[PDB]
Amino acid sequence: PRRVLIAEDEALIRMDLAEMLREEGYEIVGEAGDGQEAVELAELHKPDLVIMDVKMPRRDGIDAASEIASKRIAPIVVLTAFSQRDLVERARDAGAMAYLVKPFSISDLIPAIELAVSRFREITALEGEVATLSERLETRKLVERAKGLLQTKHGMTEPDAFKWIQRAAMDRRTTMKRVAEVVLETLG
Repeated sequence: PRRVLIAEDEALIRMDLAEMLREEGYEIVGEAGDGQEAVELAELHKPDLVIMDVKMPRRDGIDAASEIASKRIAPIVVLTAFSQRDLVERARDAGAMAYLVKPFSISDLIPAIELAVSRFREITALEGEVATLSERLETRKLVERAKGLLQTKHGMTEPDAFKWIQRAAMDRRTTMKRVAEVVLETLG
């Protein structure tokens, strides 16, 4: 991604987030102060990346994030106090998102973007490569299990684990499903 929508009601966090992003080569293409505007802007203008607070006026960050996630249009990072992180973990049934605990610096933000992007690539790949929804729902579960095994048994980060699956499937000229099934067979 390069083009970012930010949604944050606290002016200082918003300004600091914007500056962080600019310094690391992003362009800020939209700024919202509430969840309703965040949804409207994202759906109208299709940014590359959305970063939104979990708590926001009008439409809560989580509800907005779920809606945007459901449309499969962009990776989403949801900013949260440590104690509120479970709100995001619950919401991932809707699609690809990652939380980022506040307060945060760029060294925290960059890995959170990497994670949100990886998850978005996974949902995008599942939507495209798996024919039917009933298959897709179970293929998502399978790929998540295979990722887990690569993380725990081979020490990979979550994004590197999914990248491994995609690169294996591409190079071996097969599917994510088959690669994931073989990971389960081997490491499970």
